[PDB]
Amino acid sequence: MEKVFYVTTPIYYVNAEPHLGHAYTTVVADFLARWHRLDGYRTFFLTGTDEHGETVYRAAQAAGEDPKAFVDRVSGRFKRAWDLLGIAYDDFIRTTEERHKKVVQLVLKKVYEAGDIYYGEYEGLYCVSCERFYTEKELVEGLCPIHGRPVERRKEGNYFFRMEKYRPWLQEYIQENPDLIRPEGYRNEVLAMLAEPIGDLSISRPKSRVPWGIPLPWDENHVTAVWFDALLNYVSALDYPEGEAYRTFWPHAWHLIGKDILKPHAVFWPTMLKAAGIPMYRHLNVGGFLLGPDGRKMSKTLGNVVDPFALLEKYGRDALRYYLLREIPYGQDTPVSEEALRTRYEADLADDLGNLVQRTRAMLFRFAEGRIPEPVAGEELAEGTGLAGRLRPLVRELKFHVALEEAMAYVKALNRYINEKKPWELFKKEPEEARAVLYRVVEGLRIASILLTPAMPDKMAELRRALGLKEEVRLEEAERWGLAEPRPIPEEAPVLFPKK
Ligand SMILES: [Zn+2]
Repeated sequence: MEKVFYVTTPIYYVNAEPHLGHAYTTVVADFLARWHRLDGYRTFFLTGTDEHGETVYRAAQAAGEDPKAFVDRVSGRFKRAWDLLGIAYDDFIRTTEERHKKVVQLVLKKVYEAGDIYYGEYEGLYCVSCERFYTEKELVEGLCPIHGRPVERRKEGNYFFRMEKYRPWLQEYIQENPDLIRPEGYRNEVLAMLAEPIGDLSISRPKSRVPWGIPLPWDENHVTAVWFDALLNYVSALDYPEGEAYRTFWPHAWHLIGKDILKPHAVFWPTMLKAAGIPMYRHLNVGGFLLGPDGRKMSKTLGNVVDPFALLEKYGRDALRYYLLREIPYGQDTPVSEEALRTRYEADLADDLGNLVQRTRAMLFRFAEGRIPEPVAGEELAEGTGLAGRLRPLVRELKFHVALEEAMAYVKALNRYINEKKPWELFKKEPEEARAVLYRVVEGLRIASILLTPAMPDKMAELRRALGLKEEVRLEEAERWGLAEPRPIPEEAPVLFPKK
């Protein structure tokens, strides 16, 4: 009724091996979802896999497996990847699901009955071996990018969608809705796209050519083009028509994507929505490329590919998540490297945060009978309660890196305070004063740990446990001072961020 958050990631080609790009987009969507859940929002986080098309079908036959059984198996790679990365999604939609088929056909019908679909002839360069058309731009030296052999000009009957009909509306909508396309730079890129005619697009191909997919409701002899099929996942996962999920979350839809698929989301998708009579989404948030160490786009031929699972294996889920969120301004092409993750890990996590927790524990045993002291005013550290309010807008404006920098700045402030006040000296002439300074550091760690939870869920809970603090938290708790209770801390606690 009041606070609702809906975020989606693109559904990935089911047969593609999970890589850094997939990992990044999903981790960002997870941070957003986790953050809004923490801030009291009714949240829905969607992700999934695109499993239709002749390419996957071919792959299945190649492997000598039934197509459905094939996608059931390979989709597991993404599910395992998300499990490994600690992604807490609410739903994992697969385009083979029955509910997806029903929504796609129901939407196709509306658009059909609305007069935006006609039968025409598709002509162009064709590779009979790939059984698909190719634009000169797709050919590699005028040859099939797959078979590396010449292509021929063929014709094929296809049903088409009158997308151009909606260009005028779309151009005006984007012009009137300045914040629709998030990172500013991409809005201009899309406005440039909408400048020229966008024409009509093929929305189907004969089942004889593409046998894997959703049939058109008015012609079971044709299969819905994968582009159209995949995009509707955003509403089919909400059971669009009658689903209460659709009524609840669609009005707050936030789509996260890599710039690679900007056109389909900023141009195709909006016209489909308008044609079907579905409200526009609230925001399209465009991410940039994660470049290799050398600053160039990642590619095997360049040998600058960075494996996210190798990094996760070596440094751990939390270290990787924190690094991707802190080091990369969302939307800005940025180089990534193990060395950068390592430095970030050792500096920010092992030193700044981890060691502070460890020496706080030590000092609590030395000057506080191994427990949290009685609460006292925060004084110079009370400002920590203002961080949540400062970070909210940052997070919502996709400035995750700035949000994390400010949270860590407070952590550095806590370190600075101890070395400044020196409770080990105050204890000499006045222990009570030493216990007051200690309480302030513990309460500060509590607040900071809350703000960082969406980035490092497991490790922040472990930090909380290490200080005997309430483990499950709410962002609102980070806005009040004196909540840490004077209870005993665990006799022993493992090193929060161990050396790697
Ligand atoms: Zn080919």
